[PDB]
Amino acid sequence: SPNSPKDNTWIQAASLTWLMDMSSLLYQLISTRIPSFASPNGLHMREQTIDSNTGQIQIDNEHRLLRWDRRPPNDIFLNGFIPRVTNQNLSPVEDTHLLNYLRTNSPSIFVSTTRARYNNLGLEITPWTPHSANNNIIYRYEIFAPGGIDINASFSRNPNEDEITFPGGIRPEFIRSTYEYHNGEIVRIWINPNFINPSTLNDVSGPSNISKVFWHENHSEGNNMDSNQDFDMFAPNGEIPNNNLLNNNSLNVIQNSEYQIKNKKDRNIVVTLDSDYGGSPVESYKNFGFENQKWNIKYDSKKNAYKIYNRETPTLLLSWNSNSSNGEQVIRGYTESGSNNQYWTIEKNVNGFYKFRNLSDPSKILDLKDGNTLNKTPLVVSSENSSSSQEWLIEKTNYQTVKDGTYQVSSKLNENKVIEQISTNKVHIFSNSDKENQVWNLIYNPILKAYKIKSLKYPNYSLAWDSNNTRTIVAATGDYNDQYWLIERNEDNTYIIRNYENRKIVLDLSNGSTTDGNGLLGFEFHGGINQRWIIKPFSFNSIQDGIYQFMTVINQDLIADLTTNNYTIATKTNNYSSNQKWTVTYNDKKRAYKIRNLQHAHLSLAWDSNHSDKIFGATGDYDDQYWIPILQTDGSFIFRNYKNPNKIFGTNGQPINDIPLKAQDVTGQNNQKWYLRHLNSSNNFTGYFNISSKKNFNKIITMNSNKTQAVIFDNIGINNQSWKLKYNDNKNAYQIHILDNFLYFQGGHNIVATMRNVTNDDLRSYWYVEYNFNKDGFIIRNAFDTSYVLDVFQGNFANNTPIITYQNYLNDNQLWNFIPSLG
Repeated sequence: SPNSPKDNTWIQAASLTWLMDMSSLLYQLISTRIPSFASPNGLHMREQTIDSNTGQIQIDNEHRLLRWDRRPPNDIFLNGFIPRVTNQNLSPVEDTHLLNYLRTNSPSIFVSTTRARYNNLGLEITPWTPHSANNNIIYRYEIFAPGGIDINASFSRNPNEDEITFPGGIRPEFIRSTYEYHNGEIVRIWINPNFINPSTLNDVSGPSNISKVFWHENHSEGNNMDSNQDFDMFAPNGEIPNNNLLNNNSLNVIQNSEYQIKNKKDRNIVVTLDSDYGGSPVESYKNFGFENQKWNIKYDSKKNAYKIYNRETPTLLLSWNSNSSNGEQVIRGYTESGSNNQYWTIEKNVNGFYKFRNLSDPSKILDLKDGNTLNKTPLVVSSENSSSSQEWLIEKTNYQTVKDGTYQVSSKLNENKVIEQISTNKVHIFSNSDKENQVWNLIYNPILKAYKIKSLKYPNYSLAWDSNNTRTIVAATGDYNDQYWLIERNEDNTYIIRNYENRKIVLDLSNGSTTDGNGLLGFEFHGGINQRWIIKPFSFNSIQDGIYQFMTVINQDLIADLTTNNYTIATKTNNYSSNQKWTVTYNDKKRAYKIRNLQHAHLSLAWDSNHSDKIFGATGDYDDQYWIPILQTDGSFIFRNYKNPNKIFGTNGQPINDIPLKAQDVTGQNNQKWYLRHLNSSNNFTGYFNISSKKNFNKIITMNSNKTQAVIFDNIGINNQSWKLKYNDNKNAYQIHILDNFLYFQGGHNIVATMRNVTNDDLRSYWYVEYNFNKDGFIIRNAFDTSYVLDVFQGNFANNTPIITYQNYLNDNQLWNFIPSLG
């Protein structure tokens, strides 16, 4: 699409992850319902939400966002902000109708946030605040996310000027913290370990003498709530009360928790306790996430300093023995002695790194010997340097990195090469084709802080390391600790999948080879490309149950029709008859859909697998009658057959009237793709509209003075240009009327009348309103004779040119927008 956003960024945060590679289409669907005058420059996307020297999310005042929400952390930190609409079959009528959302708070794919506010000295101001904020339990979420739409910069409708809106919502890793309010007062500051930058968790600020807590799932005090979800972010439900300073910046301490300490000179190396006995040296070692490489940092108020306890051996503290003969400068682990030489002050510098200096001698700074990053080189104490070997990152440990559910796991080398389970015990890399044995159930174990990766087809088997024999990756029974995996998120959004019991061992695509059938290894961690994995949400019930038509992508006027010739299903001109409608129903056991004809319910769309490539209405129940809908980047679907997911139903070559559907190998071409009309849905027009021409947005359907005919005419804001759309649910069509005057069909080639006295069943007064994806506009097609559509006569846009009905060519003078008006 032309003039759309240059890249993904505006929607990279989406909770609806499948949405992220549909930038072009989403922008089109959002735009069609936005009149040129309402957004003269088109919508503005937040700039600079990501860096361009790292790609990382920018965390500063200017991009700090807030969301008021009544839902607690046990929900929000687990799920993120999921929109009210999550349907993969998106419609431009309501689901993506931004202005309706903004004006009505109607259900959509949108989730709103409000900018944090600061004065010209950079101190935080009272933000946009819901009117109910001092009543009962509400939360104030802190967000740093890629993209988002800048509403104020987008629109001129008089309004929260700080509203930033996210299509497809916001994933939980972009939520750093939240304030818990009980009746106006702040009671708690929650911090999310899983935030995208786990080394900025101690930059969270709030009022003094209010406790900060690191959240985990099912936190005992973590779902405090009252007895829709966007109520308190809706512009008319809040405002900016004033420009007061907020009570903040009241710690600047390291919160008591589990951390890793990483050197600035080499971030791959961490502070690690060598052994579990008194006087064991503390060394740098390559990070493999061992317990002895983790420390509990504990603050002392009175001394303004910290003790640092090893996690593997908690009775041992990171110590410098200032009472040694030899006067050693080395660091060791000793038991609690009472001395200040096991206390450290922790100061953050200009660039946001930490220096450790010993409390007993503050001139002594925590450093690596001679500035070496080599494994096992002792941690020492030394005098102040300009050197980066005495600068450290204090990183919050974080384990629950992905939500429980179904995923496809593929290699960074090639994201269409997925981990596939063949037979039961065997796993290998293979090209994706969206099958059950290519989908894995990841379930977190709260005790182990690690994941079981379970076969979807064979739940008894999980991904395991064959540690005692082949050292290969296999699938096996049992529930042993070495069948659990630590899933660590990298900066490039890939993951390391690390064995819980043998932490040197990670999932490794053998020799970095992406040839079909290549094996996986448990191999020593190096972090190279063949050890990095993409973990992508996969859902088998992508679409909702309902009554549907299948429109071909190439010609949306052609739909899948159960014909009377034998039982063959073919593409035919749409009439909205029963045999052209299908009930689509998900099956749990098959993880696939049955597509039963609405006229002939005993017949379901089926492939003649045994015999031929025929698509037809077949009786009974069988594997070849089940289909897996796979969303395409252009909003259409492809339907893989359960029996052979390499087969889909489409047409040979170009779809034309009465050519049979055929089962064929997936090819990605347009003749295999279908747009879904969900007849049964709630994406219907209600209220009053100016019906404007795609050719000229200021030219709109107008009832003439005599009230006899529809004409085209400049939008002059009159009663005769504001049409009520009255939806009839039985007919899937609209009456379009001004008072008792109805848009009324008078025959093909003829001027469209406006008629009084129309009966409820008079199909001449009924119109289908059909979105066309390729031309980006709506067809308005008569219900009495479905061959004819509203058409600006001769494509002449002079004032008073009649509207006629004519065959559909998808000409610009046959395409329409619906702009909300007043009644």
